[PDB]
Amino acid sequence: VEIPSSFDSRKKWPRCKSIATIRDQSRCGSCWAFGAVEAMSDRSCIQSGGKQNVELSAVDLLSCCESCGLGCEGGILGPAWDYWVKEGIVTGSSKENHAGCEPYPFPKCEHHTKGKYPPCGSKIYKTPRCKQTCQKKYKTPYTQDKHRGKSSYNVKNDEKAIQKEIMKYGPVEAGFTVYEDFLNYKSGIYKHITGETLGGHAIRIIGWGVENKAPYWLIANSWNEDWGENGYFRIVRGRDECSIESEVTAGRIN
Ligand SMILES: *[C@H](CS(=O)(=O)NOCc1ccccc1)[C@H](CCc1ccccc1)NC(=O)[C@H](Cc1ccccc1)NC(=O)N1CCN(C)CC1
Repeated sequence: VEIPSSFDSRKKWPRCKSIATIRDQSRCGSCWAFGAVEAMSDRSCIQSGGKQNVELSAVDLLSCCESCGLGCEGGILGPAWDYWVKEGIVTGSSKENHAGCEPYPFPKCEHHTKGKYPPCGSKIYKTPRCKQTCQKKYKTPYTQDKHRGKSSYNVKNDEKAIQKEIMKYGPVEAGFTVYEDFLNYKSGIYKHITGETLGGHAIRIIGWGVENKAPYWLIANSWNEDWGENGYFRIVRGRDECSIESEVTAGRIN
């Protein structure tokens, strides 16, 4: 199939509201779990033809996966997708929406940026306990509410492979290196110019494009809609910028 110069998963599958959803990790290094459950929500809607249109629970994955790392202190992308395949993940919304089996326990906050929510600040919440019980008003049994993948995999470190993967099966999760200057992103096509290495971040790549011939990936962040470009950012595409093409992970429901 031919690779178009631009592609946006929202435009290909507008019936799948999750693709346009911007989540908030709050004061927790749960990015690894957010990029996973977000892409899994998108893919479940895409690949099921809408029979599974759910918002999967970040807290179920964050709190219960034992092979996924350190919870709010950082996690591992491959095992997150394997957990979805082997154990499954229940439904759950933001704290503010208080919907689904296991809604997120932590409130929206601003991630080194201006807006109406309280600043996230420096403190990191303790990883929630693995409870495996739905909220009181949610009447579907926890075990019955589990949504499972069929397979998971790493995507090849190759721009065209990543493009084809997205177009065919939907958004992917990806890891990239956070340098200091990323925390001051407001708009544009990000690349590392200044600042030392801080750590890594895990996000959802939903498409790609070009601006004045400069290629980029279109990424949904998990720092709420006030951050960046309405919750999204763009980053240089095709030069493994901040290792953005090096840790791409996804999976399928069928
Ligand atoms: C999610 C990133 S974030 O919380 O939104 N913060 O943005 C990056 C940042 C900024 C300042 C300092 C450090 C990082 C989390 C943050 C985890 C964390 C780091 C430092 C202090 C508290 C919490 N990042 C991860 O979960 C990353 C994901 C990733 C994997 C591979 C390649 C790129 C990204 N993974 C980790 O941080 N892990 C991996 C597993 N080990 C066992 C723990 C650390």
